[PDB]
Amino acid sequence: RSELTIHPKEFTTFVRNFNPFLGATNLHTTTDFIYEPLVVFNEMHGNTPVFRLAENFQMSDMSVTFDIRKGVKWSDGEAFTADDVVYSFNLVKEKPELDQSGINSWVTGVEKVNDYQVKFRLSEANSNVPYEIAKVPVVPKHVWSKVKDPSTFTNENPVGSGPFTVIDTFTPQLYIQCENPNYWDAANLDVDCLRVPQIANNDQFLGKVVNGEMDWTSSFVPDIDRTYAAASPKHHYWYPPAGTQAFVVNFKNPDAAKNEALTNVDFRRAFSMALDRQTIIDIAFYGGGTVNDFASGLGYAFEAWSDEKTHDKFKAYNSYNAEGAKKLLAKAGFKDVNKDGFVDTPSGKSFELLIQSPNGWTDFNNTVQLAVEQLAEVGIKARARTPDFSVYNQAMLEGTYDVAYTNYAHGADPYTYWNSAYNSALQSGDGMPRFAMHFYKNEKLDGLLNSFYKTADKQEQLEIAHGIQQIIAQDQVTIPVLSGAYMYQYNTTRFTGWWNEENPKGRPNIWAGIPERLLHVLDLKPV
Ligand SMILES: CC(=O)N[C@@H]1[C@@H](O)[C@H](O[C@@H]2O[C@H](CO)[C@@H](O)[C@H](O)[C@H]2NC(C)=O)[C@@H](CO)O[C@H]1O
Ligand SMILES: [Ca+2]
Ligand SMILES: [Ca+2]
Ligand SMILES: [Cl-]
Ligand SMILES: [Mg+2]
Repeated sequence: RSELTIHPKEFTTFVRNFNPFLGATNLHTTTDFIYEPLVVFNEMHGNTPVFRLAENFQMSDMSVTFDIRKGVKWSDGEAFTADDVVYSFNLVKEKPELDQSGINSWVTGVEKVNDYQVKFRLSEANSNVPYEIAKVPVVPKHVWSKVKDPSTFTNENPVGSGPFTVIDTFTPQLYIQCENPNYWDAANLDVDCLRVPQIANNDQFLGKVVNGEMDWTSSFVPDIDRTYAAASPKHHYWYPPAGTQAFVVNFKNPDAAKNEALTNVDFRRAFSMALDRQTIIDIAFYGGGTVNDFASGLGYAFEAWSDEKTHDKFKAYNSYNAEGAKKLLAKAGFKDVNKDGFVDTPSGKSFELLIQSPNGWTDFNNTVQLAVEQLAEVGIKARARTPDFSVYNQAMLEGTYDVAYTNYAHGADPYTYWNSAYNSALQSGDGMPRFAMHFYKNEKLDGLLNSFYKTADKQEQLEIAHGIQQIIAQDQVTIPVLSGAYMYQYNTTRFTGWWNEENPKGRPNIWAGIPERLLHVLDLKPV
C-alpha cells in the first residue's frame, strides 16, 4: 500500500481527537479528509466552486438551496443524505462555541426539502454565503445524535464521508489514516493512506525534510535552495503568494503605561516607521515575501481594489524612516525622562513592550527579534517572547498580551483579510480565532464590512472597499509588515501528480483550513 507522509500542524504529542468542531484540540487531518465539504471553492482560480457532496446550489435573495449528491455513503456503509446537513447546522446554531467562523450571524435556520435537497435561510443579504456554508463540517446523524456531549466528544473512531476515515495506526508520535472502504470518489483516489508523524517545531522539521523523509509539507524552511533543494533532485517546492502579516497591538492592555502608548496613533505610526520591512523579508524569510506598506494592510496583490490616494497618503507611516519615527515620538510627547535612552509615556511612565510570536514558528520569531532591534534604534523599548501557540493564542483572546506578530487568512478578494482582521463582532465568542483581537472597534467600519456582499453592484462594492481602506489607514489600527507565501514542499520520490508552478491547479498546501488539499490528494499517484 502507498503511504503519503504529511505534516499539517505541529504537536508535541498526538491526542486521539477527530472532532471537526473542536479546532483548537483536534488532529488537523479531520476536516476535508474525514469530513468532505459540500463544495470546495478554488480560491486561486476565482473561487470557482468544485462540487463534492453537493452537486449544485442556487441562490435567490435571502434564500439558498443545495442539491445533495445521491448515492454517497458514510464509511460505515450508511447512505449520505440531506438530514445530515440539516442535523449538522442545527448543532452549531445552538452551541455557538462550535462556531469557528461567524456562520450563525448569517444563517437563521435550515430546512430539509427532501432526501437530497436542503434550503438555507439568511439573516441579511450575502451573495458570498455559499462560501461560508461550505465551512461547516457535516457529520453523520446516525452517530452524533446518539452522542451525549458534542462539546467534549473526542470521536476516536470516526465515521466519515471523506477519502481517509480508517485509523490504521495510532501512537503519541505517529498515526496512519487509511482509505474509507465506502468512499464515493474512490475511482479518483490513488493514495492508500495518510502517514502523520509528530513534529514539534521548525528545527525538528528541517532535519526530517532535508533527509527526504517527507512527501507533502507546508512549513517554513530556511535557505531552502541550499538546505533542502540541493539535497536531492527529488526535492521540490512552490511558493505562490499569500496573505498579510502584521504586528497587532492590544488596545485594551491592562497596564496603564502600555495602554497609554498602544492606544496612541502617533505611537503606532512611529512603531511602524521604525521597521525595515525589506530587511525582515531578506533575513527572517530569505526573500520569501513582499513589502506591505499599506496602512490598511491591503497589500500589493489587490492593486485593483486599492484607493491609491489613500495608500499614498499614509504610506510614509509604513515605510522605513528611523529619523522620522524619532521626530514623531518627540512631537507626540513620548520623551525619555529617566536617562536610559528609551522614550517614556506623556504621563512620564517607563514601559517595555512584550512582543509575542508562536513557539517553533522560527520565521516569525526572527521577525520579532529583528523588530525589537529596529525599535530600540528609535528609542522604543521592547523584548521578545515565544510562547507555545495555545498560550500565544489565549493571550490574544483574553487581551493580556502587549503586541503580537501574526499572519492572516488570504482570499480572492480583500474581504477575507479585512473582515477577519477588523470586524469587531469577531472579538467576542469562545470559538473565535486570534485575528481580530486588538479590541479596536469602529461601528462605521463594521457596517461597511457587513455590507460588502450586500448589493450585486460592482462599483458600489468597490466604493465600500475604499471606505474600509480609508478608516483602517487613518487610524493605523495595526502595523502591516509584508505579504507572505503559501510555503509548500513536495517530494517526487514516492508520488507524482503534484500541483506546482507548471501545474498550478490551486493552493497546494497541506494545512487544515485549505479545502483544496482534498482536491490535491486526489491528483497524486504512487511511483
Ligand atoms: C493564517 C494561519 O494561522 N495559518 C497557519 C500557518 O501559518 C501554520 O503553519 C506554520 O506557519 C509558520 C509561519 O510561517 C511556520 O513557521 C511553520 O513552519 C508552519 N507550520 C507548519 C506545520 O506548516 C499552520 C500550522 O501551524 O496553521 C495555520 O493555521
Ligand atoms: Ca485522480
Ligand atoms: Ca526612559
Ligand atoms: Cl534560498
Ligand atoms: Mg518521531
